[PDB]
Formats: sequence, C-alpha cells, structure tokens
Amino acid sequence: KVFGRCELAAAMKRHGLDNYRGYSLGNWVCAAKFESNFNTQATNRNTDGSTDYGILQINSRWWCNDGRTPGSRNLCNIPCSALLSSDITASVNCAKKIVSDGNGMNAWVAWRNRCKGTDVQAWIRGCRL
Repeated sequence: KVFGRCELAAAMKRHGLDNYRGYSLGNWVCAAKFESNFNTQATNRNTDGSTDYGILQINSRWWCNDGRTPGSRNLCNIPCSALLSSDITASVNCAKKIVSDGNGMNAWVAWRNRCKGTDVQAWIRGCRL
C-alpha cells in the first residue's frame, strides 16, 4: 500500500510514535518519506546479502528473518514479510525496538541527512490529527 502523508501521520499517531523516545511525530513521517516514499512494499538489496523491508526499510541482518541473509539475527522476532503489510503494526513495533537499542533514530541515514534538525512539523501540517 502507498500512504498519503497525512494518512500515515494519523496511523503513526494511533500507534504511539508521537514523541516516542523523544522523537516528535514529524520525524517518523519524514523518515518514512525518504526511506520508502511511504510504500509498504519497498524492498532493497544490499551488498552484504541483506535486504531492507517496508515503510521504514528495516534490515534483515539484525531485525527480521527472510531465510536468505547468511548468519543474521531476527531481533524483532518476525518474518521480514510481516514488514510488507498494509497494516504498519509490525513495522512500528519493530522500529520502537530499534530506537530503544541505544542509537535513537540514527539507524536511518536518510533521517539523519534529511530530517534531523529541520522543521519536522511541516510533515504533519494540513493533516487533521
């Protein structure tokens, strides 16, 4: 599924991402925009054999199991396919765990380059939340 910006903002808000671990809603919407362009089915092969999955491009080397990333870890305890759903529950739950594993939102380079420090409220303006 491909979400419109405000549609995603509402879903993320309902799932408790607003100010989660210190990151306001816009940060999450912005991250989604630059990682997958709001597409739940985005996948991306990496040189090391891993693949990034879903709306937040969660990696199979540590977080989910896809059966094809030799010597990886499944820390979200989830098949990577659960991350390609229309229902972002699986993606959101796993992202909450990644952000808690020390790093903050630094796991997403696109967030660090395109969102961090900017006016993130722009991503939620015009939406009725």
